[PDB]
Amino acid sequence: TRFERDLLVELWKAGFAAIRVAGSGVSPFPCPDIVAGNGRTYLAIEVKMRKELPLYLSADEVEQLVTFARGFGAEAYVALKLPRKKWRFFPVQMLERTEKNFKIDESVYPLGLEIAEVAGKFF
Amino acid sequence: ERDLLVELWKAGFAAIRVASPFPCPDIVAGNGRTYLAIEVKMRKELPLYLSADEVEQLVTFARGFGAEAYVALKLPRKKWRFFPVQMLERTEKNFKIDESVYPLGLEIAEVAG
Ligand SMILES: [Cl-]
Ligand SMILES: [Cl-]
Repeated sequence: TRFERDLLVELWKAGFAAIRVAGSGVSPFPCPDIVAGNGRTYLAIEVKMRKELPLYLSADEVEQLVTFARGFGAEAYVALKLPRKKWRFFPVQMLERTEKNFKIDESVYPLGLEIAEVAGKFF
Repeated sequence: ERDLLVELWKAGFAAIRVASPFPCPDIVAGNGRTYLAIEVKMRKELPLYLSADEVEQLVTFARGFGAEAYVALKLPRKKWRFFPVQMLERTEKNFKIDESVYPLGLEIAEVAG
């Protein structure tokens, strides 16, 4: 949750108004960790910090994120922070489907976007 | 405010409560077409007073996010009512929803469509 706050700062710096979601996992409704918007692009973000790859994500967590994004009208992203690395943003298409769940390993991580690119995608 | 979340989802909005250095509303909602940034108030009776800072912060967030800024007000025995900021009565240094403003309030159905 310390890390969710750091990402908020980076999002605001990149031109997004962003909020952390109160009780993401503690609620009945699909929930991301952060929701952000800049008037054109809207983001539903699951926020993860790991000491090393790979990041594993359950099918359920990704399904929930995608369902929320569809209902809200936002793009679904996983934001992953590793030590000594800037935040990297993975559209859900970029997640590897494997063993009935999802993963970001060494073959996927380098393709993750920096926050500036997420904004520019619209154009 | 959790009752409000349920009302928003029932009306077809995906809505979250907001958990600070930056401007932020109480609830943000969207249905793909309309996005809402909502300050949530529950009161026993009118008027409701809102500070200029609170309304300014709500409008700034709404402008930055790409949402419509609303105050949602719940009174006992009444359905939730939604007020765009331009509905608010401007007093000397504050904003207000009194008996004359309250009738203008939208119900959730109208906000969506
Ligand atoms: Cl984490
Ligand atoms: Cl990097």
